[PDB]
Amino acid sequence: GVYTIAEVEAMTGLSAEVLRQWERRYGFPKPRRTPGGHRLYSAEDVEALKTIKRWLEEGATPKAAIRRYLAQEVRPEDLGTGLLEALLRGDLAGAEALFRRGLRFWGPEGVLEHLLLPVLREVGEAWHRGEIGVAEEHLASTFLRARLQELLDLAGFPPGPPVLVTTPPGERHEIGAMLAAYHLRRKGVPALYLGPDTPLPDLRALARRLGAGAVVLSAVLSEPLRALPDGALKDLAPRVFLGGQGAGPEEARRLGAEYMEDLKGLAEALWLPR
Ligand code: B12
Ligand SMILES: [Cl-]
Ligand SMILES: [Cl-]
Repeated sequence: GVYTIAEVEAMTGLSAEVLRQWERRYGFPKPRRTPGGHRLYSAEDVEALKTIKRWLEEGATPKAAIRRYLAQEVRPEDLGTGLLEALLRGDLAGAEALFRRGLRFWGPEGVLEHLLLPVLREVGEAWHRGEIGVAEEHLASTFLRARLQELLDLAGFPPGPPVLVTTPPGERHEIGAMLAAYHLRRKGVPALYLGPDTPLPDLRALARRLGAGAVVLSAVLSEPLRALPDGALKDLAPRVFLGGQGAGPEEARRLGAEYMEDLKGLAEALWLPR
């Protein structure tokens, strides 16, 4: 069930003014609205506000108290599990807080390996078991993809012609592409992550537009590659690389791309001027 703002004020001791200020300033709580525009708070929120009210009475300040409810109590080893639960619940303010706390323990590489990728993989494993719908999966993936972009920037951006990283059309698995994008930046290659499922005409256009010297594709499934016409990856970039479990030398040769098994060889090839 849910409650009106007048009811929450009586149950918590917090004024309506303060409740609205917190929502505007710290993103919590985040009630839905009636047709009239009136706020409706969940029971979980009310119990959360009672907790926060108690901490304030014990000497805490509003922002820190709210931060403590969203993230700050969770121990480092459980940041991964904590972030996953927040995303499937639709709590993005909580998820952002957990992500921030993660950056307090780890550098960019650490957050990638211990938060983002394990959670994104857990989201997928959950969907495959049918425990979540597509809307939940989309909401979580979009969150994690945006954070990944932020991690890439934290790793620094090398000069030189950019390298576009994505997945073949129809390929929704992007953890390999994400991993490649970061590895390239760490190894000094100006990689730009585009996200998955980039149509070939749009990709060819963007490469010409940005003056990219290379394009990297990650294939987990072998089927989206079999669907592509012969030499469909020929005229995308000066050099076009293909990798992942769903790719091999033969299929790469018939698509007009160069096969790479590991990321180490990929970076070493991108260092070349050709
Ligand atoms: C997460 C996930 C998803 C997520 C994707 C999340 C995301 N945004 O990426 C979601 C939920 C969207 C998903 C959907 C589907 N999935 Co899925 N998914 C998985 C899961 C759990 C993990 C996949 C993964 O992340 N692999 C990790 C890969 C990407 O990276 P890595 O191995 O660590 O990569 C290494 C190397 O390969 C290298 N590498 C990788 N890329 C590159 C690139 C280059 C250039 C180089 C050099 C190297 C390189 O880098 C790493 C070095 O260590 C697997 C099951 C499993 N446990 O494997 C199923 C799985 C991969 N999916 C599968 C399928 C079939 C699908 C669907 C297409 C169909 C379906 N319903 O089952 C749907 C698509 C729905 C749609 N049309 O929208 C099947 C694949 C079967 C097959 N034919 O091989 C699996 C195996 C599940 C199963 N049925 O058993 N999936
Ligand atoms: Cl209201
Ligand atoms: Cl502050």
